[PDB]
Amino acid sequence: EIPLKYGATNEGKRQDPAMQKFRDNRLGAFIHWGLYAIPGGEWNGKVYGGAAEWLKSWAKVPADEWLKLMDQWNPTKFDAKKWAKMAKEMGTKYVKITTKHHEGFCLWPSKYTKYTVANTPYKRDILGELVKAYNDEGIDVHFYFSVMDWSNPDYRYDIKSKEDSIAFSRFLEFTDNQLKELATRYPTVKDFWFDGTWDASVKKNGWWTAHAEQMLKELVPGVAINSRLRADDKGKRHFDSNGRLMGDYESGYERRLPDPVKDLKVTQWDWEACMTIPENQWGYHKDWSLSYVKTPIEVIDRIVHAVSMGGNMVVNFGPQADGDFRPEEKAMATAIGKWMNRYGKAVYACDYAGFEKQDWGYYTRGKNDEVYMVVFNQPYSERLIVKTPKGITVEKATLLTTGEDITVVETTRNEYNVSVPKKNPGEPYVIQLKVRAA
Ligand SMILES: C[C@@H]1N[C@H](CNC(=O)c2cccc3c2C(=O)c2ccccc2-3)[C@@H](O)[C@H](O)[C@@H]1O
Ligand SMILES: N[C@@H](Cc1ccc(O)cc1)C(=O)O
Repeated sequence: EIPLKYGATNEGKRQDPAMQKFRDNRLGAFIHWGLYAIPGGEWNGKVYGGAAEWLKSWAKVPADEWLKLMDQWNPTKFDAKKWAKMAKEMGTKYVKITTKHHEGFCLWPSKYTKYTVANTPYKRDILGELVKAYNDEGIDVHFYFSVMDWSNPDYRYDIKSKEDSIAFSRFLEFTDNQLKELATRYPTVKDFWFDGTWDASVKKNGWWTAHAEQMLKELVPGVAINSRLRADDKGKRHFDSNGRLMGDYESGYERRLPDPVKDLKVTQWDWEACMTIPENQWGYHKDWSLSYVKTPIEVIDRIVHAVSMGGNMVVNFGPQADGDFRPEEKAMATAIGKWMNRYGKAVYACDYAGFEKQDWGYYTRGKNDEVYMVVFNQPYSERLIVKTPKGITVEKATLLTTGEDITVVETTRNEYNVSVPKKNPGEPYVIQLKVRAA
């Protein structure tokens, strides 16, 4: 056991009502919106294939010239109530919003920098408007915050000199200032999700990551903080030197997921995955034809996969520069919402079931020890194999959307065939199981 001043603060999972709400929510939306939405991946007549929110980097745009995009920031179609309605209809229980991305442009009118929505033609507090509108629909709001900031020259990727140390200290104070500000202006914030924390400068300043977490928890009672922020005394990131999760939940499953057989370790801690609809675009990119674009069922599969392994999933949207959503995103939100309305009982407030993974889909476990079978792959055999842990029996099976009774047949020791339904539900569907221990 290695002694640490700034290692993990939680032992096991938090179970206060704030964390249980964070967990029960399960399905989130991500909003990446900033100046990058104006060029939409194109600069000086070249369309760049990389992620649009990184266009400053791909097109090698100097800060002062990138930040002039502010003179074109005028999202006249923006209506926060309509954004919140689109979220509510999708079934999203929370939204994670880029308060500021790597570019450093702020969606709220910060007093600590001029690179904010206040100094645009639109002028309005986009963030405040969203927080209110989402909250009025019953949707929790989480703040994405990039520590790395391309707009502040005091930022340093590493500390290799007295000059570096002096500058980066000014940068941490500035960061501190923005964080206190966000927490005090928007006290309904439920989470801060730090990103752009990978540089050696943050690793050397692990003390600060611990301070930021503690500062925010005092200012916002119950607030969640992600593991990405954190490094310990030894410079060890995410999980401390004693193997313990730092922050409140693990956050490294970005555009990927743990394996349902090999990675059951993730069930021991809270965690949240995120994903894009195209292969790798968070902010608005004008041309989605340049990579593969996931269909709604492919996205739902990923959502259910996360919940089946005790994790949340956050699906990204990159709104247009005019304040509206592209057609592909509207279609996606609508399709997810249609599905969650019918089958969300197997997602919201659900968790890892402890059953061996089967080919037809995923198990999830409800608050009242219900076990849901979520079927993505329909067997031609008309039989869904269920292997139970030792000492566990299956008693009933019911179609979730029709109440229709479902045959259960014992096939061997600890194994059942659960019949499918008489009519193919025709999309991924859900069977609830009653189970009994010894
Ligand atoms: C949500 C997205 N986060 C990006 C930065 N993070 C990464 O690209 C990333 C991708 C996969 C895994 C990780 C990361 C990442 O930083 C990170 C830190 C610690 C553990 C795992 C990861 C940003 O660069 C993107 O613009 C977008 O905001
Ligand atoms: N573990 C529960 C039974 C159970 C097991 C797995 C489940 O997915 C649900 C319920 C008990 O001790 O009674």
